[PDB]
Amino acid sequence: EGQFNEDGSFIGQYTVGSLVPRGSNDITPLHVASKRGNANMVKLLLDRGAKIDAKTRDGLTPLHCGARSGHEQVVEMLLDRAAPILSKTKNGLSPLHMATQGDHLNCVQLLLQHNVPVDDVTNDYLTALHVAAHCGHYKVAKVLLDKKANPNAKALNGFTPLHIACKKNRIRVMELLLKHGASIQAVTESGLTPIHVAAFMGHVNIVSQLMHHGASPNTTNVRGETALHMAARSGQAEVVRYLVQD
Repeated sequence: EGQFNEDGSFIGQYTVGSLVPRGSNDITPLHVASKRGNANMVKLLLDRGAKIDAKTRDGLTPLHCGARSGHEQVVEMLLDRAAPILSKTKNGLSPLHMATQGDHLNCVQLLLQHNVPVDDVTNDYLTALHVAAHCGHYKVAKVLLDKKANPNAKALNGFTPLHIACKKNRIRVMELLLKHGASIQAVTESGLTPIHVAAFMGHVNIVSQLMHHGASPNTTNVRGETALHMAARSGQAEVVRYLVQD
């Protein structure tokens, strides 16, 4: 009865890789076609019935791969053939998080136009706006905020996109969030404000900018520390010099 199956040793050997065996054929031809952005290959494979929601070991669907690399035509083609828009990877990343991570304005808009909830969260409770603040993607953050992403949304450890822009020294995103209503006095799980976070990592320009917008330097965390205590505990001499000289 095996005579009525596909046989041979070449099926699946030329999808990815170059003579080095891979443990499982989790990466399908549709994943490869979407990562490359070849809409002709995608239409070919979808017409032959390729599984549109197949997942890799990490849980990436073809829609995740197309959005991660910003291949707008592939993404629309997958969405028009009903690829699940909210499919998540093992750590909770939707295709919108991956489009945001690659600073792909076209694919972020395209997913938002297909009714992806703008504040869909990962397992760390990161929205796409959190990810844009982490990467410093000003353009995409502005798109998410225009579609009403919550600028005070909290991750698991209580960080808002503003806390993250301050931890990662993203001055443009920090300024954009403040213009769009991110609370400068928002507090994390351990009582830290955005100026505590910038002062600890030594981001002097962010500390001064937060000071211009009314950040209180005398606020204290759960452990009783002000921003100057944390700048002194970490040794950021220029943050220390700025706080005392002001």
